[PDB]
Amino acid sequence: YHGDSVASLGTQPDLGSALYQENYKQMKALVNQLHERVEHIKLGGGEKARALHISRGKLLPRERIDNLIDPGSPFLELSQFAGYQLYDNEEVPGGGIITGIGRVSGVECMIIANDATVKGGAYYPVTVKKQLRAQEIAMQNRLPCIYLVDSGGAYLPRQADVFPDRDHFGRTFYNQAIMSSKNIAQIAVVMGSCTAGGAYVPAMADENIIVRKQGTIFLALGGADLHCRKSGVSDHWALDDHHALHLTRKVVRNLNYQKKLDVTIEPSEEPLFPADELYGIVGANLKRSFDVREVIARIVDGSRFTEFKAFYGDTLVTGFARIFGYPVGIVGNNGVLFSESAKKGTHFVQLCCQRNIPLLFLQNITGFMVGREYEAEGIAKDGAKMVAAVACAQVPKITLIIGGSYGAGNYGMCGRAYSPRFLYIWPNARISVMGGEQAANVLATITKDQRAREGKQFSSADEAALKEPIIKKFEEEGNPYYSSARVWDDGIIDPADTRLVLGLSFSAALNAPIEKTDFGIFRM
Amino acid sequence: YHGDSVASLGTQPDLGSALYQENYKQMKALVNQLHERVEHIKLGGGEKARALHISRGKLLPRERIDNLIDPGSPFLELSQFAGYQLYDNEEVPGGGIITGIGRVSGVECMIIANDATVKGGAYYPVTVKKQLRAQEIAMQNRLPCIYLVDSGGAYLPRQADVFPDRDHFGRTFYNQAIMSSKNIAQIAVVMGSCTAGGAYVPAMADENIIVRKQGTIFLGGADLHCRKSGVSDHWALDDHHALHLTRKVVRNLNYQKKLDVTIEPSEEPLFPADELYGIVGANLKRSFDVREVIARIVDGSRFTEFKAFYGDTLVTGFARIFGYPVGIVGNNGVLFSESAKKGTHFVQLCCQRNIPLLFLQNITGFMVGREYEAEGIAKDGAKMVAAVACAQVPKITLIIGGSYGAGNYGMCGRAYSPRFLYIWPNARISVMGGEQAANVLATITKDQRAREGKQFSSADEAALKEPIIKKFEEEGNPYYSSARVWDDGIIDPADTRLVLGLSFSAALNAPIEKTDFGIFRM
Amino acid sequence: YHGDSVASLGTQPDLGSALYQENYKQMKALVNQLHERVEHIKLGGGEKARALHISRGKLLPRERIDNLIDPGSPFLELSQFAGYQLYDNEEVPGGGIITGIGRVSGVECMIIANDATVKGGAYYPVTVKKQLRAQEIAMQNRLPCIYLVDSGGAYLPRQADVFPDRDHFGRTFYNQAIMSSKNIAQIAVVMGSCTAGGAYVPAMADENIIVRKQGTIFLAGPPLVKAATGEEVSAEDLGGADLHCRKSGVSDHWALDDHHALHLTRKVVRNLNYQKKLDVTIEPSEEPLFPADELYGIVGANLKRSFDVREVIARIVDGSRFTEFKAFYGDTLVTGFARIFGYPVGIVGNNGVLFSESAKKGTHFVQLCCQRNIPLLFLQNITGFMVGREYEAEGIAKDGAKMVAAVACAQVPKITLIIGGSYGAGNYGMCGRAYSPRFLYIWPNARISVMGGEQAANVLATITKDQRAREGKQFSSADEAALKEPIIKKFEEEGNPYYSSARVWDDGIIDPADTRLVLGLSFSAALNAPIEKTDFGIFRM
Ligand SMILES: CC(C)=CC(=O)SCCNC(=O)CCNC(=O)[C@H](O)C(C)(C)COP(=O)(O)OP(=O)(O)OC[C@@H]1O[C@H](n2cnc3c(N)ncnc32)[C@@H](O)[C@@H]1OP(=O)(O)O
Ligand SMILES: CC(C)=CC(=O)SCCNC(=O)CCNC(=O)[C@H](O)C(C)(C)COP(=O)(O)OP(=O)(O)OC[C@@H]1O[C@H](n2cnc3c(N)ncnc32)[C@@H](O)[C@@H]1OP(=O)(O)O
Ligand SMILES: CC(C)=CC(=O)SCCNC(=O)CCNC(=O)[C@H](O)C(C)(C)COP(=O)(O)OP(=O)(O)OC[C@@H]1O[C@H](n2cnc3c(N)ncnc32)[C@@H](O)[C@@H]1OP(=O)(O)O
Repeated sequence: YHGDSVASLGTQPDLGSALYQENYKQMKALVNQLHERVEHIKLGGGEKARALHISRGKLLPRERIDNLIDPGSPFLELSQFAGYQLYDNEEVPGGGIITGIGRVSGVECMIIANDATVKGGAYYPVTVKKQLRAQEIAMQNRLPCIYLVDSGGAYLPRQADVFPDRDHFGRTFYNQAIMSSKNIAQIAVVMGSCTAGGAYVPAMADENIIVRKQGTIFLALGGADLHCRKSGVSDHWALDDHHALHLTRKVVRNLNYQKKLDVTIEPSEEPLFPADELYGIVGANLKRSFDVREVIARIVDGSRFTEFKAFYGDTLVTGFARIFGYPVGIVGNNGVLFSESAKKGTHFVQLCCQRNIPLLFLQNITGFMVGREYEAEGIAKDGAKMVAAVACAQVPKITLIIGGSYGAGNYGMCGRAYSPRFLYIWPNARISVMGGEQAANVLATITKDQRAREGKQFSSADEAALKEPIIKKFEEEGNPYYSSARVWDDGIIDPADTRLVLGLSFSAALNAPIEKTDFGIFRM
Repeated sequence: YHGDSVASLGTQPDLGSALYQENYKQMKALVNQLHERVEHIKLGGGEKARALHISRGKLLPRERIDNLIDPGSPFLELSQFAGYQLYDNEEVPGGGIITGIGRVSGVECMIIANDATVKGGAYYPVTVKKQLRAQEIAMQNRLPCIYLVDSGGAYLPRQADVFPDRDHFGRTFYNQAIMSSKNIAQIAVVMGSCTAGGAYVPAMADENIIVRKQGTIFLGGADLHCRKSGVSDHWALDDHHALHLTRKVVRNLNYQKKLDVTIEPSEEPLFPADELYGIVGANLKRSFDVREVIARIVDGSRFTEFKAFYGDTLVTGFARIFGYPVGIVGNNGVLFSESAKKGTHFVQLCCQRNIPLLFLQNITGFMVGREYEAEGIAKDGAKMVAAVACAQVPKITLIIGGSYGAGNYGMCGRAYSPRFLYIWPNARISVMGGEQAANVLATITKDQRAREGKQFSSADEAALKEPIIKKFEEEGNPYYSSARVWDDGIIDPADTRLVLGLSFSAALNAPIEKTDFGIFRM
Repeated sequence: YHGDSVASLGTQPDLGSALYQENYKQMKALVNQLHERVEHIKLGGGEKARALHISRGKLLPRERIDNLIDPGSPFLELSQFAGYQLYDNEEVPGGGIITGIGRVSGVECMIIANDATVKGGAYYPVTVKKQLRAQEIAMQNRLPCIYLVDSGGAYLPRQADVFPDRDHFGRTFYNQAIMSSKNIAQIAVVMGSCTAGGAYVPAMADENIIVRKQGTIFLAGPPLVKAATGEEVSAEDLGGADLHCRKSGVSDHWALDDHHALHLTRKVVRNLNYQKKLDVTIEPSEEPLFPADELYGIVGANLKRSFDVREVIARIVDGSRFTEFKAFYGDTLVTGFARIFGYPVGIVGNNGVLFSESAKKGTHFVQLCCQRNIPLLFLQNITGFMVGREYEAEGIAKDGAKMVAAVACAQVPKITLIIGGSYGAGNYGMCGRAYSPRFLYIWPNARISVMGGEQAANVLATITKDQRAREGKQFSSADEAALKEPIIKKFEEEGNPYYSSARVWDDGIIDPADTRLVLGLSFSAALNAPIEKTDFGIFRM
């Protein structure tokens, strides 16, 4: 009997309240800023570079992606802000590469396309990191990889940050070989002149498509006709960009792959409240606190939520819901973490792992302005319990940072270091080891005590002098754009699109089967 | 019948030749420089810090490691040069942490000890990278991990490089939890005051040992944690008692090492190792036969070459080190299609027979050949790159000379996850040689300017070349690569045999899995 | 480096103290009583029955077992006191059957022999339970089973307690078939006339050995055949060694007499092609540093007094070496690592009332032992509630369960020894009989029940008084006293170790001086089977 009636979460906010108006105004300003910056990034490398690229008879990378994917299918771009102000004087729109997940011939695939307009397609360190992240996502979710290779190889300056280390350029070929060995299809489309680094990519790909004249593969001489007829590196011969994309679609169709789901499914229903109210509900000030249940009610199917252990450790919210017919276990933050909250989270994570249910984390860690210590030693014994449970979980984990994320709370709530399938942040998020004010006080006290043992007086004025720069540095570093410029936290997302982004991410992540979970020693 | 006689590799070098004398002099100078720098690094954080540390009654980290391991057992320290001149004005001897592999109660274990004298044990980014590398080594080789925790947490400045990212501090706890779940024992000895980051380490460890007064886990103390909070698992009076308890705990692990590969009696090489100084020298332009190096590091100087006359620029064959079968793949010149194919065949054979692989890299500069139709090499170089990546046997890479371009990837570079990687003091690593890079930059700028209609000055090409050559030389230095956690540590060539034996003995703990290969272009 | 020195547990007790003398006297009296009762049980069914059995040319069952096993090898008999005063007027020495573990041709095997002198080998309910327990032990430890079949079938009276139910006689054949399917060898030696129930045993066995004249296998005896169909036939003609060997083909070997049958059984066991391999590491065995007989004085016979379990541990472990785990947290529970005869073991003992900290510490230790694949040994001495009426036991419930689950889900070999009281949920927590330990033993001074007699008496009086008060019936103060005296007596009689041993619970009683030897034999037997991985349920936390 699936007809039983069930109470629904969420409540209607007070639109007339001044707090709602102010929060809505701040969030709208942030979202407009994000949209305009994304537009400028989408503009590309530059006018002259784009003109030359079009004159050569090639298609712009975004046009290539648009023609490659199925008509009208949504595209989930990743890390649009990579390289945003990362380097002092060089502009690298989008990191020089484009990555995302789209549907090709009815199959979800990961697409990696080089933007030839940005430094002739040379690989900056951020470009390598972005490509490695995309490859890791594809390997974890068992998604076929499609490469639109048009690059000039590694950026000769800054070679030390791109060539030598483990997570440097060679890891690309390593991942390609491993994923090929694991039956994850690799398809390389040589849409332009490659280089020594670029040349290896088509060689390791299972199937190659090279354009007649623009495509040129040389290890350091290289052409479509030569590679197709004598060297044999090329697998398909394409007249131009459109023909290459058509051939790629055909090749993807001939993959003989069928997606099968392990989790149960139910008909999808929209949430009972508009998503745009999240602007007023959340606002842009981290000092104020908002109930995460509103956010949950505005992003779940039918606003139906089954809370688990509601009255025990109420600072943490856990329960079961469904997004687009997908069961999910939601773990959100409603305040400071305590021992009871950690135990409740561990219990919920164990339940979800046992039942093979995907997990969703909503992080809003709180500053220590309210509580200086609160005998945090008790928290250590139990915080670890969660950190381990989260790490050992094998179900798909998606983390969304809707507010502050500081200290060990970031690790506890499935931080970037614990390998979530996807990680997103809202435009108002802040991430750092601790808040700037708290950090400033710690540095002043340590220096004063050490100086006192040394016998050097520590000036009271000096403590104030140290505090002002530290607060500014922490604010600049914690910015969402600072974190997105580095490949951490994938990309920033408009709160109004949270439901769609989560649905797409879970649909992509459900491709891989769910394995059994093995836990370590649970310190009692 | 194992009595059959077999020819032995190697030949006696000409000591009287001036080239041998010059090479020996250069290598001796390099080794002396390395030894003195290692001594200074071993000195520690500083005199005042060491005096304060001894005052508080604690033991110095090297003394802790010496007392922990079995008496007289060798210790294989890793990445001794981490943080060497990495930061502009701050000195971080050894990266602030000590990692290595030693035998505790007859069991090989990975030991990670914080040096409290360096910035009070605060974690620099290089410290986090070094600890992560040690944890990865232990996980790959299934070695128990022992932590001598004495740290002040993450360095508050430079927090962005230590806290947030995947390979940042949280990966430590992630690896700890995973290795605990995989039955790899975790033991934490709280030998001093920890912090927020330090506190989590003992919590996630299977067994904890905390000193009575120096140990403080946060408010936090040995008595409190042992009696009321229950975080501590053992109570130790002082450092010596804690080390004794750690030895007992390791003894109670119920673990027995079993080998899959066959073993034979060990025999010493037929030639002295110190002749490698004269044979190799310090000049990368000159070429030396890798067969000499092989003959001076294998048991009895016995080598069975495979495909000797096909692709002679690459040397492959079978030998034994300390009774351990090994497949040696060395460089004798520029890589060609035949060399790539031969290497792929040998790697397939070794993977099929479950034999550990050893790579000796000496990639050559392009001064001799500008292009040589390198397009042919691309089709076949990738076949070797894949074969190397897909291999599941233990792989150890040693860089005895230059390592440039895709040759680094082909010969099991750092990006392809070898179990261990070492470099000799005369090695050079970079994307390409400085001279070659200088020419490429000048040509690209001139051609782009010509299309633009801007004349590119001939003097400008010379102006660009001199700085590029200097930058490439400084970046390629072995100490530059060792300061970053790449290439573990530098090793004296005279100790290559011992280092390889220890590394293979450690790596043989884990069982050898089956190898699955991907699509092959051929 | 295994040469490192290690502190040793245990201390020298004060022999001159009067408490030691009194405890020693009480324990010596108990042990002497146990020894004399065991001697009387070993005497057998009776003089006339033994005389008839010998006159028929057969060997007594104990002689059969002695000749079967390897010369000089120790024999670990199980449940010697089964059926001791179980039935009102019928005496069933040893339950009518003999079970134990011994070495045959260098292989540890489980031996089940029927005592024909007791009721002509008829199966009492206790006999069926004992045989089922032996079969379960053999299946768990993967030990070959040897049956010396000489029985008259199910006891016709009391048939309802032997035939119908799941744990009744048919479970014997079920276990035989399952163990045969799992490559655990089954060998049946028909040493005497069987019956309908007895006949099926040789049929299901992989190999049969039947004596020439004494052995007779008939699916229905002559009297049974006459009752069922009115047919007259001699016992030998209906079922005999020659007939079964030559025409019916049920018999696999033909034996002239008992000695020949035992020799053939030894040969058959030799041709099993089995080699024992150990998974756990081994070390040279060393004797404990203190005499075992001091346990008499240390423990005594009074459960009210408390003794340190560390003494018992120090007197039964190799070299008296013990590595305590979490010594100062939850000190009422003792946990640590030691070695018995070179075998690693995790010891979990009781030193007082169980608390939340003790339960958490036990759960942690059990998880560690399961992860490292180390056998577990439980020493139970649960305490009465005279000291603490409630102590907010609600806190204990939240954490006691965690231990109960951890213990249940463990897959390592578990051996439980009850050295004192075992009451309430503490019995379940410390690997009670319901949680399937490989072996369970009790000392002669142990007491087991749901709660102590005094505590139970108070509970019954209060419940009746409150219910009567709501009813409006006055509950007499004298009535409360009247209810208390019988309850205390019933609890004392039921809790007796002999009461529990008469039923097949707790296997057998063991002299404390032989605890080390018994544990060594039990662990050596249990190490035959490989150690599987352990999967845990939800750890409520
Ligand atoms: C993997 C391993 C193991 C090793 C290797 O991979 S070693 C790879 C060596 N690379 C090459 O061998 C490619 C050399 N390029 C060329 O042959 C072409 O240039 C193309 C193919 C790039 C097409 O580009 P193009 O020629 O059509 O146009 P262009 O405007 O000239 O393109 C931008 C201009 O390139 C300059 N530029 C700066 N850095 C680089 C760089 N690293 N690579 C290429 N170009 C770069 C840029 O600064 C200037 O513009 P700017 O900055 O002055 O405005
Ligand atoms: C994981 C997550 C998620 C979060 C975290 O982990 S947030 C961790 C916050 N850290 C603390 O809360 C520890 C604060 N220390 C202390 O409480 C003590 O100091 C000890 C414990 C360190 C012992 O050291 P000590 O007190 O015995 O000696 P001292 O000489 O004072 O030791 C050197 C002096 O420490 C200065 N110093 C600089 N940077 C740091 C730093 N990051 N931590 C500590 N000290 C630092 C150094 O500059 C000066 O010496 P110098 O450079 O001036 O010569
Ligand atoms: C499995 C399923 C599904 C079904 C079945 O199994 S249905 C099995 C039906 N059983 C028989 O068909 C065997 C009938 N016995 C006989 O044919 C023989 O007796 C032998 C073979 C038992 C040898 O014994 P024996 O003949 O050499 O000596 P005896 O002294 O006579 O032996 C003791 C005397 O047996 C009396 N006695 C009481 N109860 C029984 C009992 N249940 N079975 C046998 N005897 C019993 C005892 O009371 C008296 O002695 P007591 O108590 O008076 O002192």
